[PDB]
Amino acid sequence: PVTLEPVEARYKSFSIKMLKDMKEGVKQYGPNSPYMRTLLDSIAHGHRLIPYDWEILAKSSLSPSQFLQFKTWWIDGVQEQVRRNRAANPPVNIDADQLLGIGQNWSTISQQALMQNEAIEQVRAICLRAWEKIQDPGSACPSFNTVRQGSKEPYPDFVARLQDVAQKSIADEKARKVIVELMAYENANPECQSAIKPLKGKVPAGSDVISEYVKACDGIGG
Amino acid sequence: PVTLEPVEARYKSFSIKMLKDMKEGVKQYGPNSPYMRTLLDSIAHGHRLIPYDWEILAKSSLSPSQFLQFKTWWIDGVQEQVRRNRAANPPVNIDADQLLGIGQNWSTISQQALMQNEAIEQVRAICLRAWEKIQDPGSACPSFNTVRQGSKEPYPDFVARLQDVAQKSIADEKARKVIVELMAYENANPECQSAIKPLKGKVPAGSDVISEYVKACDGIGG
Amino acid sequence: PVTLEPVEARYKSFSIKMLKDMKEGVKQYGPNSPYMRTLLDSIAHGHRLIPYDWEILAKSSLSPSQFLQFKTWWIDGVQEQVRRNRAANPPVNIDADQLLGIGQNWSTISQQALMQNEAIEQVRAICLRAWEKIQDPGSACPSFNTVRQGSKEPYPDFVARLQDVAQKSIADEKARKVIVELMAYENANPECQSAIKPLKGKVPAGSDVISEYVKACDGIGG
Amino acid sequence: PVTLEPVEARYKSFSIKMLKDMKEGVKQYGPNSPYMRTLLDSIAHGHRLIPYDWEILAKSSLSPSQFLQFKTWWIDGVQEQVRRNRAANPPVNIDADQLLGIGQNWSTISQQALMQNEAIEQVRAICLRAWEKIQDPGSACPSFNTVRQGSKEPYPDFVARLQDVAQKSIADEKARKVIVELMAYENANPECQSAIKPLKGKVPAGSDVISEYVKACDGIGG
Repeated sequence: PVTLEPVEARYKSFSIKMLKDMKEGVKQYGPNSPYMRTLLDSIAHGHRLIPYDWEILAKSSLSPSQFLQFKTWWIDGVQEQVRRNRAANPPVNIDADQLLGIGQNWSTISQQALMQNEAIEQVRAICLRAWEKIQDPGSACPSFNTVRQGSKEPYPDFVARLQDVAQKSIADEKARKVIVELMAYENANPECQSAIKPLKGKVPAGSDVISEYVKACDGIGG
Repeated sequence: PVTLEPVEARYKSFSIKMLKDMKEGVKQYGPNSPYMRTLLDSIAHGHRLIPYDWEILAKSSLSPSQFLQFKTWWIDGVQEQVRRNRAANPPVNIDADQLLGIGQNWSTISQQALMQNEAIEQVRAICLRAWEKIQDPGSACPSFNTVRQGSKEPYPDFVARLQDVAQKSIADEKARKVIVELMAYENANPECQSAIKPLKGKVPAGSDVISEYVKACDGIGG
Repeated sequence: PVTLEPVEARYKSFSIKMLKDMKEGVKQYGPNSPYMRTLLDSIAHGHRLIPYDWEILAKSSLSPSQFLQFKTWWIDGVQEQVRRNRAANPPVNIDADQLLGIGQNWSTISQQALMQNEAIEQVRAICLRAWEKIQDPGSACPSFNTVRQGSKEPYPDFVARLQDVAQKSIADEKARKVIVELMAYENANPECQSAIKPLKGKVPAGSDVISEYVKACDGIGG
Repeated sequence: PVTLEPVEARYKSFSIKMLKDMKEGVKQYGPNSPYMRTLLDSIAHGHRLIPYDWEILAKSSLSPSQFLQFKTWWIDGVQEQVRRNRAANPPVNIDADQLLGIGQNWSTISQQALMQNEAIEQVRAICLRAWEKIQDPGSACPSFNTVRQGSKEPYPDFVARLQDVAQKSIADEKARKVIVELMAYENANPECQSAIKPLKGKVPAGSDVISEYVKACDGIGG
């Protein structure tokens, strides 16, 4: 993080304790567990992070295979970023090397420290979305056709895998909501399909569609 | 239809020819063929139709089984109509019997003829949506899980079944668009899945996502 | 929690440490372990919790599947709450959105902070009962017929499963007590049934019925 | 079509009869039957067609799968059109949205009606070539290697499949003529190959190469 004064910026490492908490989490819970999403966001919003710090936090906390993915989507997400910065009126002078932290203009701590708040919030959204696609260690992201509720499997465990696949694959949240409610009924088992059909497209008041489908299958299982 | 003067309204049957054209179509093409959607809309927007006329056109033109479905969803769609008319400020005084054309206030030709333009446009949207769910004669509406591209089957024939299932099942058009683009890739065969993946989430300019996926699989088949 | 002054209310996050203790527990012991019932109650009674805080604590500490259940029974328990608030004389003006924390009147931190103590104690009893029905991760709640003492299984381990099933299923505690004492004798194995029958319906003094049945089978096992 | 006056342009729908004739044809004969090529050309050359009209005619007359192909090659053919308009001296100011009829400059009937004759003839050649690649409903376009004269099959039926495959695949007509005359001899059956060889590369006067090969095999068959 970059600390300030009151005009100068002083750069100080992360703590030995804080780097230890992040390692224990990703290692046990997972990188995209809801405990770590809350913990990561607590650091990103409560500190000023330059592109040099995002490398330090991620190399320590992640696996070697998981740092390859992170650096990939950080790259792939800056490319679609500049496509939107040049297509805007007025053009914004934020180029690829400033985001990624490479070249000679932006490849030191003293150089990156004097970054504007508007670029800081631009890298923060790319790096937080690059973390959302990091996979679990032996896994590969599955397709919607293969996420099917098996026999003798609880229902809320099935509709939580669906929301996982849709968070990596689909970028828009409003489009995410459309896909999950449909595949919840279609991909389910017969015993649940028995129970949902008298409720489809009808939610009484102050509730979601997903809560009403878990309530209906509540005892079915094995 | 209801013809007028210039203040009085005269009601005249459909023609012998026009009732013959509608019968030939539904019988050969289908009720929801794009030829009949255009032909039906040509009558509904170019004439004034009371609830008594929608019965005459549908009983003649459809099968006995298809008129049971039509009258069902016409009923089911008026119920969610009044739920929205009473929940509005100011309340609208359009009740169930005026839409369906029953009771004693609204069960004759002289009674229904003096309807306001605002109720006419309200029944038109319900009856045109009730026609959209009429099935093909030996068929039942399938689920999204079962619409899968078989081997030796062309690709645009597969993504046209998808848009059929999504027109009956899903009421919102913006939500329809989200479901089809996803299931197009997932439910496809391997040979197409080979071809689409280098194009997913990237469309160059002035095109749809669906046109770019049919172009890619263009020669695959059997 | 909502802290006060002496008339204003200041809202401050949970601690990084406290959110870590709750995660370790649910993850290892379980959400309804007696260690966590004591720990949760220590926070609920020793702080002021708005509906916004109950979301923060539960999303972090629970699984994605377990947060679907929690939000379901929180909804299902507010509906039977208003049924009792309107049926009372005088009517109480506590409606559904104030409990759940939705709408525009009650969907911010500054709005919810000015809640009365009587609504605070009403949401506390619903959210603490919604936590009591959260299942273990691969499990589904069983029926009383299936909770049967197997061969080579200790006796107090069997009558602890009974009290688990009766805590989720049955809402009244006085009715819970009637069901467990009966099914303890009926659902048991023969070797225990041998030992309990000379003691049924007779407890000497200052003891429970359950302690006298575990004492009797004390060495039986395998 | 766009009708005129003598400076203003009035836009009027197609007739109910004319839209009926096009539907009967494509449905029975096929979209690329020689009856429909003559009928379509009769409308395109004898009327003024804007991009809005080409959508109306094609959506009604074609299948849902066949309208996906049409819109694809209309798109793919405008892209190679602008590549030739910018590479020319002087550059022609005809851009992609004017041809396709999208954006806000060219997305209404009043906007498109004031188009110049030179753009009208440019869209006409792209849409007429997009219709030439529409496939038959269960079919996929085959490769030249697979078009082989079977046993017990007439000869002019075989060399008519060849001219079909070469019309979709190959864009240039002078190159089309070279491929068919060669593959006619090579891909044929032995009994015909017996008969053609004393005539190859020799045509007497005022005839084609193809007429002289059908004459030679005239009775062979089964």
